[PDB]
Amino acid sequence: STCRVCAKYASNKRSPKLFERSNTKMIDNIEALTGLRLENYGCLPDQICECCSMELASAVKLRERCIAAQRELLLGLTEEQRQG
Amino acid sequence: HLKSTCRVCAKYASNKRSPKLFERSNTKMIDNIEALTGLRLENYGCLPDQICECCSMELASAVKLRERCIAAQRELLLGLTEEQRQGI
Ligand SMILES: [Zn+2]
Ligand SMILES: [Zn+2]
Repeated sequence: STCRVCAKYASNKRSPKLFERSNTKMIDNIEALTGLRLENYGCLPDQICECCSMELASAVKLRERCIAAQRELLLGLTEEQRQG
Repeated sequence: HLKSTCRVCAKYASNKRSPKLFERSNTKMIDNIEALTGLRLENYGCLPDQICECCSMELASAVKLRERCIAAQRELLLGLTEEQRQGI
């Protein structure tokens, strides 16, 4: 019934389970975004809501696009322009 | 192309609707980009110096989620009784 990521209502049905040894992707993406390793505790929620899943997928895509774009722009340059 | 390129996605950017990253009004965006990616982007004459509209929107949305997630972990910990909390 509660989302571990935004602490609001979920569904306990259409809310994916964060810790299900296969969406370790989600926990990885959360740590990459926030610098927090979320741990499975009995007294905390174990679910992510659909809205949080979607925004997380979007933020990861932008992060990867941004890193790859800095390498692509670097290659577009002449060897001289390459500095710092 | 430099004038019409997004520094964040390397694709076309509308000059007039692309905020200039390295100006005082936008220093928060360089920090948001570093929080998201781990990269501190730098102002060089030979690299684009604007963020396109599409990148600005997705970046704003990524920041909101980042902050909500950090604050949600605090709020769940306070939502516990002291005996529950002794766990973390
Ligand atoms: Zn949520
Ligand atoms: Zn862009």
